[PDB]
Amino acid sequence: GAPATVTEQGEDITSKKDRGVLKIVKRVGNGEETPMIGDKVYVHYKGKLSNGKKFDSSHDRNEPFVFSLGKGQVIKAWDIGVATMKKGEIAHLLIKPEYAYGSAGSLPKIPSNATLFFEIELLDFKGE
Ligand SMILES: C=C[C@H]1CN(Cc2ccccn2)C(=O)[C@@H]2CCC[C@H]1N2[S@](=N)(=O)c1cc(Cl)cc(Cl)c1
Repeated sequence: GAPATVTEQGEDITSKKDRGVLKIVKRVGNGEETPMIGDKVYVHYKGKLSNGKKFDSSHDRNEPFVFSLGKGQVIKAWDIGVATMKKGEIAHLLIKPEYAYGSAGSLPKIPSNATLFFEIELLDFKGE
């Protein structure tokens, strides 16, 4: 399925090239510009654990998730990954725990040492 495919066919987007965050572009977005640090980013997403459970979805809430890029309001992989996306892009990310919730996990949804899968759509980015 999609998690296996990004695991086996994704590209390393980390600065360290430690394969901690792999990406596949599913739908090419608009032009060349990606958001900058401090932008208010609006995304839709779905997240799955390695046991197949969908642990979250903005679609299911009928509202986008909004955060300020690059300010550590989200897991490291999101700040890294969303920063690579164009407006309108849909991407898959496969994230090792060192770029997500590590040995702690995040109670109750995320276990310790969890590799995470996301599908993310960048809706809009604005501001700083
Ligand atoms: C809508 C909540 C976000 C939570 N965070 C930041 C955060 C804030 C507080 C505690 C744990 N993580 C995040 O960094 C990431 C990435 C952006 C979407 C989503 N999460 S998430 N991984 O989907 C998620 C989803 C759910 Cl239902 C619970 C948790 Cl603990 C984490």
